[PDB]
Amino acid sequence: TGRPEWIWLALGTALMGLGTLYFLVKGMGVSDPDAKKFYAITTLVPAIAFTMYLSMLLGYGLTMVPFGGEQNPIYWARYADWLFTTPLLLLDLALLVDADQGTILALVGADGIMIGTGLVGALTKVYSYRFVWWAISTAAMLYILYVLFFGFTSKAESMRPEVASTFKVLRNVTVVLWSAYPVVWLIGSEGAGIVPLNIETLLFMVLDVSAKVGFGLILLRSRAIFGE
Amino acid sequence: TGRPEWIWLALGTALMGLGTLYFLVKGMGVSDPDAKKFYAITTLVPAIAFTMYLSMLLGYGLTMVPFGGEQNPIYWARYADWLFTTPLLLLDLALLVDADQGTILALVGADGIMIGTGLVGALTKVYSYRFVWWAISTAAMLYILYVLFFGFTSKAESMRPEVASTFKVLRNVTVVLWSAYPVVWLIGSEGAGIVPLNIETLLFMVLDVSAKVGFGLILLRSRAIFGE
Amino acid sequence: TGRPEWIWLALGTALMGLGTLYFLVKGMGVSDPDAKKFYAITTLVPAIAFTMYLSMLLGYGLTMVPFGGEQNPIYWARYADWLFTTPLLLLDLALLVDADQGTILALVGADGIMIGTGLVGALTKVYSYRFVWWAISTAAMLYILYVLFFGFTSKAESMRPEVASTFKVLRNVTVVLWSAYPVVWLIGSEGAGIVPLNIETLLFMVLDVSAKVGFGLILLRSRAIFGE
Ligand SMILES: *C/C=C(C)/C=C/C=C(C)/C=C/C1=C(C)CCCC1(C)C
Ligand SMILES: *C/C=C(C)/C=C/C=C(C)/C=C/C1=C(C)CCCC1(C)C
Ligand SMILES: *C/C=C(C)/C=C/C=C(C)/C=C/C1=C(C)CCCC1(C)C
Repeated sequence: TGRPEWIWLALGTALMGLGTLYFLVKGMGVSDPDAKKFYAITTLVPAIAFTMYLSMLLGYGLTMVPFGGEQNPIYWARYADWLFTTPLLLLDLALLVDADQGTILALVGADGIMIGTGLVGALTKVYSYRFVWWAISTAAMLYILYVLFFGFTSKAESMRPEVASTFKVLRNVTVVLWSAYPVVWLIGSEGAGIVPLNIETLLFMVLDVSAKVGFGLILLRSRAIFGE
Repeated sequence: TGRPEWIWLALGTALMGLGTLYFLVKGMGVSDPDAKKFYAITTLVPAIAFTMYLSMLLGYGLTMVPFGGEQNPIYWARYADWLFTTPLLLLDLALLVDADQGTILALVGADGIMIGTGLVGALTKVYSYRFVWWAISTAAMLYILYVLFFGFTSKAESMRPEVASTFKVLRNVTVVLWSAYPVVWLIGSEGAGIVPLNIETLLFMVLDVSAKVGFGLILLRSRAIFGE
Repeated sequence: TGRPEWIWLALGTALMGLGTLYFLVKGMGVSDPDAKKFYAITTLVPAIAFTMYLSMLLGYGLTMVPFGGEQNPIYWARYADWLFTTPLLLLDLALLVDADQGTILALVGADGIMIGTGLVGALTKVYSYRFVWWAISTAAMLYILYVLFFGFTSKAESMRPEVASTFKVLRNVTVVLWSAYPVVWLIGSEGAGIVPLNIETLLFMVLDVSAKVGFGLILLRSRAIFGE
């Protein structure tokens, strides 16, 4: 519970905060309208995560959930974070390939379902039911990955070269990191409990920083964000 | 409470899920940009309701509220559903007639107030106060219906013929079904308690499926969704 | 707690309700597309506050939070209000100067952090931690004010004259009123408790009505809202 994993929470807080400041300073030197959208979106991601990681570190974003026959510590603050940061990350990818509003809404909607059902599962009191919510959230995740490959990948190409390769790299990064979350949830304290909360927190911290700060570094350092 | 009405909840879950899959498959054959927006919006509606109906069926979206001198079972998951699905349904209607952003914001805002105040009323502990919230939510609903008739109906016409007639039918469907919700709430467990929760659940299930799946069928089967 | 301050809550409810109705009637005489956006945004602000002030008056939006060694009455309904009304007010300012989407997202995001962290601080059980959240929220507020002066003020000018002067006055009004909120929070029941809840409620009521109704009056009475 709220002790062993404090170091990963403090490290996560520090890393999200440092990334936010870096992106903020880096973006000061920005005039291009479109480059500005990418900077605004990308800087807000770590900023939000920073606040939620801090809430977990201080103990606010933690709650106890009874199930399986025990009082299980559940960090609900993660979902509040993801509810806002995941769609923003998807927005960066969509803006990059200039997706139509229809596909953007589909991605944002699918993302809301993924995080929402993930939260319902995290707080469910009936053990077996938790995995039903996990499956539904996982289906929503696969839909998103499908759109990113069969509804996006085919358009980045019909666009500028630099946009295509940058999108391809960010797309690959997203697919790899995002797919790891359901696995961590399944084996950790929220699911089967095969991995202790301490290790679970460490895993999510590494994934989060990479999916947010790592992702932002790649994106904000490319020329694909400027109007040619 | 959480037993007799299980069948309507299970039927609702199954019907929302089947509708979502149908719209998903049907939309695979879709290239037109605008047709895509209508499919994305319309498919997300049943998808969300599906998750909330399931949460109620499993018991997660149910809570007890003390008032009138009793512990009353209240399915709060309904509001979480409506908070997202009603504005999306309004968006389908607005896109159909190509409404201006000003009117869209007014409808979305009025809708948020309607659902939000409806939720406050559902959880209020002072019996008489529950109806004050019901009245305010009902006023917000009338505003929406007013805009749909005196701010929308007059524009669908100044547009394409097929757009006008389809909008007219969906407009009529909406007015009829939506107006029934406040009545059901008033006579059911949330309000006067003249109708038992069992029958109340049945009523909302029929209304929901019709307002979502029924509505989607009419819309997604018309040529009004394509750019001529 | 829920008694002495009832008059300020009732006065606030009445004033927000009267403002909403006034803006609603005033806006009936509106055809211009852009003028419509300003009316829709501006009327929704008092409408939302009206509902939240009423929830506080009736006792629904009030909760007890343990900290410092006492059971402290906290009106959480304020944050639900601000979560929606502050970004809408920022939207009025942004539309006025025709800001780019990038800056709009930055303002909305910064605003969400400001209100969200303010709420976390309001509900935090560890006294000293409450001020950590206050500081973070205050930093987010300063960012918003910075953008309004160094990212907005310089564009209203490169626009129409009437737009510039109206924006300047609304900008000034916002800076003055918004800066007062963190001060009131710090000295009131949410923070140091130097000022009693009764006086705290009075202060927020005066600020809210001015920042919403006062603000709306200035904006909706100017010609800057019309397309020349
Ligand atoms: C900054 C945070 C990021 C990029 C988070 C991504 C999170 C996910 C892809 C989470 C997915 C989940 C499932 C697919 C099912 C089980 C529950 C979740 C929410 C952990
Ligand atoms: C998919 C769901 C739909 C179309 C739901 C519509 C719901 C309403 C129009 C609800 C209205 C209510 C009132 C007018 C006042 C009493 C409380 C509500 C929320 C039941
Ligand atoms: C209609 C309401 C308005 C314009 C509200 C404005 C509120 C603020 C600028 C609140 C700011 C706060 C901080 C800067 C830190 C402490 C907590 C808050 C939320 C009171």
